[PDB]
Amino acid sequence: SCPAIHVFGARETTASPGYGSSSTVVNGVLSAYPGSTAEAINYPACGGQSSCGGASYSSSVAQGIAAVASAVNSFNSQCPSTKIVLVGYSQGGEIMDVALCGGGDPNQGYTNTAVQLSSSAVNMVKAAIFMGDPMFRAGLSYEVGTCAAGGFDQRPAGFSCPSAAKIKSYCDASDPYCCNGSNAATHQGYGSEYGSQALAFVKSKLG
Repeated sequence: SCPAIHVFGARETTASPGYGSSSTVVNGVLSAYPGSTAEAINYPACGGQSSCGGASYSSSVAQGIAAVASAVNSFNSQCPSTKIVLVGYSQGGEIMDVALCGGGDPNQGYTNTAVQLSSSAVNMVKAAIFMGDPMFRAGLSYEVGTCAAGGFDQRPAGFSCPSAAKIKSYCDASDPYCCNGSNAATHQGYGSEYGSQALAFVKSKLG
């Protein structure tokens, strides 16, 4: 059968297969909505290390965007009335960001600027949670956190996401990857810092 709610989680770089740090809000939704089900995005989650298959960051991102698109689009065709939630941490956030918001990822060589999710799938995506997304750029309506600058793959000024109202993207000032800070520790704690906020948001979008 099809569940009423299905969630997709995408892990950070070098994390072992599964959800990695997206687990905190993935698990939050599942336990908030018994009978809901979840799946991990299958993609390299790599930055050239041999442990994760040696793919470069650029190649990992390209493959991840396609992976998100394929898994979400196919699921939606199978379960068209199922509400979808996306959760992505760091690189996992960046691949969902492109897939859902379009605009490509010029720094990583992804040239296609089209939204990659189908129109049907975008409609049934009800909430998207990004944490530590290197495409972060302060000044977008869907962002929260203390970062007032942007990450190494930051969106350009004046960017707009058609699905802005379905998203929350979190990043603080001292983060070296989604912001221009220098405390890596910050990158690793968004789960405990914003998980509860994130869950409330998802809740308000789901009913």
